[PDB]
Amino acid sequence: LVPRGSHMGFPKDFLWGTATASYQIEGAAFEDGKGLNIWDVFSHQEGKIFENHNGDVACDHYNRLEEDLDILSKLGVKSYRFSVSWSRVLPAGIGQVNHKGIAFYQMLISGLRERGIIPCMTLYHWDLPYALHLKGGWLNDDSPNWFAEYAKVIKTYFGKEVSYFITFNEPQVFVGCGYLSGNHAPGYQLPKAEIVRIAHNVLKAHGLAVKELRKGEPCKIGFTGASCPCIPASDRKEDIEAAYNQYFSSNSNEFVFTDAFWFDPVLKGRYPKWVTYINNVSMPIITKEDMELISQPIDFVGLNIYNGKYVNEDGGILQKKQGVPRTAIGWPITQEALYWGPRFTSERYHKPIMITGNGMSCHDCISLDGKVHDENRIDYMHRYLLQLKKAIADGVDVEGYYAWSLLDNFEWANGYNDRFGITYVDYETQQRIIKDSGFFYQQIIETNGDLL
Amino acid sequence: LVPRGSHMGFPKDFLWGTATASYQIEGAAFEDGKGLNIWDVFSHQEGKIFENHNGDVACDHYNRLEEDLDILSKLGVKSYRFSVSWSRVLPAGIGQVNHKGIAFYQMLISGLRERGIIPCMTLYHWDLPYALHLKGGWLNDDSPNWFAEYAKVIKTYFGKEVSYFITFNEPQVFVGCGYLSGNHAPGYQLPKAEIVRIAHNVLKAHGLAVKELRKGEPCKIGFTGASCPCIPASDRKEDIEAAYNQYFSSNSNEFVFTDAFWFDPVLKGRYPKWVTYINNVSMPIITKEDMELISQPIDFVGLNIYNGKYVNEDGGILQKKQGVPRTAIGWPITQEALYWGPRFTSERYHKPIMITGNGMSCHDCISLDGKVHDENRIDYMHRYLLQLKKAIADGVDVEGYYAWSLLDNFEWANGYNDRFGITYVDYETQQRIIKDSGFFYQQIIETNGDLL
Amino acid sequence: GFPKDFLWGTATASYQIEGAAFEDGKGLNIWDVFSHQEGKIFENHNGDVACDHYNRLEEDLDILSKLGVKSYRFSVSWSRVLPAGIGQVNHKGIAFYQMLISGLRERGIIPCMTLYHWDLPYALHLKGGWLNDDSPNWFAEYAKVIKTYFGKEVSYFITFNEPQVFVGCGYLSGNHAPGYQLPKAEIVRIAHNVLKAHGLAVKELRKGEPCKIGFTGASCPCIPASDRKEDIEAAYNQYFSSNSNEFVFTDAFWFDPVLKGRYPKWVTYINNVSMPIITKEDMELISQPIDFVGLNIYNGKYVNEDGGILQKKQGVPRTAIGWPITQEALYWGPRFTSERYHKPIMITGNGMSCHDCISLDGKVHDENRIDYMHRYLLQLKKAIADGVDVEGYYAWSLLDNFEWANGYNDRFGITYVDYETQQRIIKDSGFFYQQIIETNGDLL
Amino acid sequence: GFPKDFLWGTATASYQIEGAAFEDGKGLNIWDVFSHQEGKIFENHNGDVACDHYNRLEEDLDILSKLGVKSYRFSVSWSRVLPAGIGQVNHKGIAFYQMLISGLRERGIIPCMTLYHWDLPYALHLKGGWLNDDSPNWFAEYAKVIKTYFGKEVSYFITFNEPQVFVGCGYLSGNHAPGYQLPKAEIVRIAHNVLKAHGLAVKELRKGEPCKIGFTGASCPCIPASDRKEDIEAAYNQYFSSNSNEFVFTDAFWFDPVLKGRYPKWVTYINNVSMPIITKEDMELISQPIDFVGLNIYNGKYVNEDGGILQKKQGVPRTAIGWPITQEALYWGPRFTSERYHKPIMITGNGMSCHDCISLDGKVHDENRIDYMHRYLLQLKKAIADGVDVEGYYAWSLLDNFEWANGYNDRFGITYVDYETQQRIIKDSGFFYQQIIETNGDLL
Repeated sequence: LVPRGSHMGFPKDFLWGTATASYQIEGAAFEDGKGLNIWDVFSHQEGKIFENHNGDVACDHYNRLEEDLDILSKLGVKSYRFSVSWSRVLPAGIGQVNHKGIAFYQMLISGLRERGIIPCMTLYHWDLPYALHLKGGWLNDDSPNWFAEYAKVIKTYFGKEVSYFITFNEPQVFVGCGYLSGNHAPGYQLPKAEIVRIAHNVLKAHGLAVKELRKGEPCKIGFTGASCPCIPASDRKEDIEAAYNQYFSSNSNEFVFTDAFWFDPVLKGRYPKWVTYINNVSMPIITKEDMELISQPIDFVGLNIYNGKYVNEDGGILQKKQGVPRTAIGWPITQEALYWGPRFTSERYHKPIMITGNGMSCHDCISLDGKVHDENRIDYMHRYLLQLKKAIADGVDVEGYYAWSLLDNFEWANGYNDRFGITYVDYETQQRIIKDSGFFYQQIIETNGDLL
Repeated sequence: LVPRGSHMGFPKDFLWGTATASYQIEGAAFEDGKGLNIWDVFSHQEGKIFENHNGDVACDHYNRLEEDLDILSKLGVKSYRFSVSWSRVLPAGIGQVNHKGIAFYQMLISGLRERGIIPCMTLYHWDLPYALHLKGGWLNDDSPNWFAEYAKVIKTYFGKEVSYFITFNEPQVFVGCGYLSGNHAPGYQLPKAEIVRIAHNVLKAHGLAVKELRKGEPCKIGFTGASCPCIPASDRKEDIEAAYNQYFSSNSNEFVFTDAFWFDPVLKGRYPKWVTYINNVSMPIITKEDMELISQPIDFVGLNIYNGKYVNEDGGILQKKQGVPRTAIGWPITQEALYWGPRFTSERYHKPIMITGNGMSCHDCISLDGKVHDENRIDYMHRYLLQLKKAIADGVDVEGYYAWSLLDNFEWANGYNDRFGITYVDYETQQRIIKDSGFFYQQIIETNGDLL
Repeated sequence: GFPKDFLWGTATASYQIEGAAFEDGKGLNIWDVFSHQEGKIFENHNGDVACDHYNRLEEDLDILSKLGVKSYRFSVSWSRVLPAGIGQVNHKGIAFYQMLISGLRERGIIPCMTLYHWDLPYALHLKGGWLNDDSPNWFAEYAKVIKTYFGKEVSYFITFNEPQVFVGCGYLSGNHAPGYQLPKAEIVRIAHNVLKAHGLAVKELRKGEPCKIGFTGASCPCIPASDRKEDIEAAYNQYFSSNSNEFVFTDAFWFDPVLKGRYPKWVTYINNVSMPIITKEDMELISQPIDFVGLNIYNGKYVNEDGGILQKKQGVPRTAIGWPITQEALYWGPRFTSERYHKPIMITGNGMSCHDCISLDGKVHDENRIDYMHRYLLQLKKAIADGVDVEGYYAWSLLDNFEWANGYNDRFGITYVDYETQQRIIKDSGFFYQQIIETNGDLL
Repeated sequence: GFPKDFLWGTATASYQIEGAAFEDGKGLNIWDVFSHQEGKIFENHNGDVACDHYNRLEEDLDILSKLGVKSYRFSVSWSRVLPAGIGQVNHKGIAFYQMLISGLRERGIIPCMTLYHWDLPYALHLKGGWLNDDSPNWFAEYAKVIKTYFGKEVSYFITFNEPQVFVGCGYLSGNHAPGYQLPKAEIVRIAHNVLKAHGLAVKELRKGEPCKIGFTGASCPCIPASDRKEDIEAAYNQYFSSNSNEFVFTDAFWFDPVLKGRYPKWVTYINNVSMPIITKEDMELISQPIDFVGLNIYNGKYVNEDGGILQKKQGVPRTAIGWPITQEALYWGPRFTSERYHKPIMITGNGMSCHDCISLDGKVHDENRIDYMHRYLLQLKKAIADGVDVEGYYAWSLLDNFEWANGYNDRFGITYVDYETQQRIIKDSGFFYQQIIETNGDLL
């Protein structure tokens, strides 16, 4: 990369944001003609979620939109990343539009526009309509067409006021956890060939959705990966190369959670070489035309980075340091992940990057003073943003940063046991309390990160 | 029941048969334009089958048809129960017929007719076309229509020469093991509501297939259950009633492996009462019109019985006797199952019964004399047939008995480790050796079971 | 408020902090061997070095003095003082504890000595450990060594720490050393040998200098959902309940023998093959007079008359080890234990696992631990106001340390340890606690 | 053919047939306790009654006489003769074995006495069992009782049956009593104590009357791909291989100590915490001269030209317990064992689990067991023809019995037992075997 140098810091137009997802915050799961999604059904199965928690109510954001918009305004957030519930706007996944569903997102988007906040809309954040799951979901040859139909509804209803779209959030997780490990909806443990089939249908769906989102108003379109960057052993050229090679490695026995398996198709129009040689029973047939469809021009690469892994001089994984700083969900704190992830992604693809999710699970409580003190989240955010600022100085084009999350919410198979918010939610009363990290972040945004 | 008396013995036109299934014997899994089925894909998944056995070749019956037809003729079998590979005749499950697939079954059926052997054709013996699995399989609202299309192909191509059809073999097993326990293809562990959805689609599929099979030539149509009869503690009226009540019991926590859950819809046009009250997330909508479709008139009830369970005077399950006679697959030998299962099924439904499968897994070997001696299978068959003969004397209308199986074959998740044949197969050479039980059965058929 | 002579303390255990596992003639213990078995500990962590407290005694004594702690609860490594568990005393082992106790006395800090905090000598494990009929005699021999060498300068002893955990996790669930899953009869045999060992150790500790002797339970108090008499009764009954399918982790299974000289009723009706024979003489031995009941309380569970044990609240405040924060546990545990047994209570362990780290300012900020301690101590203060005799409170722990099967992944300290350098950094909670002790909790 | 003095036998074990588990002063053993733990045995079967052979001795002796068996291999219940494992002899226990041995002598049947067939006295288990440094001395005390009471009339002794199984299944996999999953160092400690126990027992059995002493391995012979010298060498090398990750179920790990006075080289270079110290003096003790090597062989494995284990053939002939039928195992196991150790071989156990039952004719037809026995004995006869010194063959088992964790679900007998009535029905295989013995196997 060509360095920028450390004097400028974050660019003038930098998108300081916070992020949520529909199922994690909305509730109103069975209201106003909304159709079932796979998380409604999965979360109601005994033993799938921590303490059989579910998203039936979550943060009740469907009913408490105005309060949450006021928090976004109070904290001076420039951009709000949210997902649309596919099943709320298309209860059967295709066909009849639910105008009460559309009306909710119209009220949200109007509220953002009134407050001068830039919407960043994720189309797919894991809540596949249940009607489409019954038709085989992502195993079905027609699943890309279902997604294209949804993307056309999105562009039709929201294309006037929304100029930032992300097709998919973390295919690594919804495919790997949903269909390989089985710990996420719909909870399957499928053979390798079926994981590649699902991946290929998701990637074709992405291509068709990009084509739908290009019809009409100009917009910026991205694709968000879950990334666990390899942090080199030193600044030696050879140690950096070994980390880069490990970061972008994949093979038939370890691919679904990798970066290159998903981003090489999207950005380079090719799978890793090993995909061409797999003969497993029922492998999908991957065509030149498929790869042209998948690799539609997009405007930014989304990275959701929480931590990375330290690698030795040869790219082998080092064991975690004894007593390494960690988070309430168990993950280690590895500040250099928000340097190396963006740097390596920039070097491989030469595309602008948005950090579409970064944050920390903390054991947050309301203290005797009635406040929510989260100094560990402040330290995490401070350390990670210093590393991102260094990546910008070293020539990475970073266009935005979205704190995961605006609200404490439903953390998937961990239920409500993990709190990622800069806003505390008391689920008994639905009270929002802005945490110390919210006010810390407000100050970062006001100063454009100049004082980090 | 109203008795017949013991003098007739087996009826003069009794169908003395043997049974197989397509995936268990055919092989040629990837030949002659045959489409994949779910067992091709499941059996190739690491750890799903004993020693990673699969049906790729099985008994190579696709190539060795003439030899197997000659064994049927040599043993004087009156009827041959076999299944058609849906994926062999319709590689995508619907649309284009594969004429090489049809040609195989035409050669089989011509061979049977030449030898004076009555074909008994199972449409579905668990090998769902993989193309339909990718569309959600039995979760898809359209799965009954897919099956109807297949049944129409069957009637169109085979209706002139085949007059005995069975729509489904053992829905208890392919739904319970395939989608609840996950030990059979496709290997899922689904919620209760999805098991009911699948069951309802299988039952509607049955109804549409009966309508297709009625178009054109007259025929006899059946539906085959897996049954584990409750054997009463004594001949006391109250002990018999308790066994009957347990045998036909079901509830929302234990239904998929039961008799009444499947046969009450097929024969009485109603589900067990408990199904009316279930509100679980995503329950299918069960209509009056659905139940009329499911309960199309059929000609016989198929029972596959290997053993039963002894119940106390109150219908509670008794613990197995210490050192109870058992089989090579681990199941107990309970001769009275082939009395009580037919008797109770006759009392509930008043329909003719065919024993569509009865037999024993034995640790068979080629002895030093080059023969296969299976006295334990002879004793099993002799004991069970005496009990069936007593059921006929006591007024059960039994129209046939099919020995499971003609050949040692692929026993599903147990691979080739369980040998049920009256014919031994050496898988190294594909040599067939008729076992002592084959000659024992030949003599039973010649004497119409008069000397049992 | 808190009594004038209230024992404000902090607590540790030998295996969790000492290190020096294989030197100065120390014998192996079951945790040395268990922690080296693949997959038994988080990331195969072990106590070989731990906080290296064996070698950093002076630094850690200075932290105790800096924070103004009135009492220090520690355990003696049985395998350090008796390498084979019985027979030859290791005088280098004795010398370490003599240096610690001299250091405490120099600083005006009251020693509180736990004899058994789970580090069974490996030599005794090879002889069947607590299954062996002679295991109470092994423990009595150890208690006699303790009284002989430390009886002059130590006046507070606890025989056993949390038999619920070392028996239940060690021999029923198998997640703690030695990692067994034994039948019910063997769990009762082990429990009965531990309880007889306790009785024999009390008799040894009574020989010579007068002292206060206790026995420490792991307790998860039942918190009545309200102050209604009915809810209180229901909570008390649940708290002291046990049955043959769920007893080893309960209060009454262990404390009824120690304090009342009887087992719960249900023990009478177990006839399983190999059940120990429990005699009148055994129960007299177990129920030696003791001076205080030790409670280690981290949290409780909410109970009502109508609901029984209530489901945990969605998003309940919790700790880094996953446990919920239930402030009223440090009211009701002491109160109900006081009402049942009429003995003084010592809180021998209370604290919180936090995801602590060194912030960019070089400090360790643990506001969640301060809030936890503030809330729990207000509840203990209310118990004292309502007439419960509480003699002391020991913060678990002085140091971040080896948290058993969780290895170093759980930090309970009021002092942070950087394991790379062994640097100690007193956390905000340490200074918070210093201020509580200086004011005797008057400003809570 | 077979030598004129060839020991044609059948074999049983105390816990598998005796019953009378809790009477005539018999002490508990580890199988009495393990079998009563929920879920350890198929359908919670146990040996409390088994074949009731303790009470039906005369009937079973008459079956041995009817079938013309030359030798009867049985085990002594350690807990029946020494209820606490050491100390007071139980003379009612001794009296049972004296009645058995007198019965055999009256019928001209040669006793072959197994001292240890897995029923460790429970009292010794409570003292750590084979982990205890003194476990070799406990076994020596038992062996001295055996020689004292039975040395006049018994001239064939086997110290241990299948250490591979009672150590590997008992303490590594945990599927057999006492049901543990111990670290590698503890498995080696147990193995070393068993081997020292063997050495001390041989010394006790040599005091007084002359006798033949053996040690019985569980063996799964490697069958070469062909009679090519290189294929044979590859099979031999695989058969006698072992390493730290796969040793407890091997031949060389146990037999190299007993016969060569060496462990495999890898053993002495393990430095795991708590490894036993293995001395020159220990290896001299373990490697006392013995008279025969006992092999219990049910099947083997086929190896390729390079000694790699081939996958089982699809549809391989197998038994009711799931094991394959591999006739050449009873050629190559004896041949390779003979070549490595230059000792006479006794096949102390060979037989087949079959799904036997009483047919409508009231008989028990077991043609698969006849074919198994005929095939395996032809291979043993070929080993003898090729110069292997084989002194005897013992059919496992005289009776259908308690097959350990499989309970009564596996029938290995040449005699069927109806457990409802305890009726014995000699199977077709019993009459087949009678004819083999009458003709000394000349007509196989």
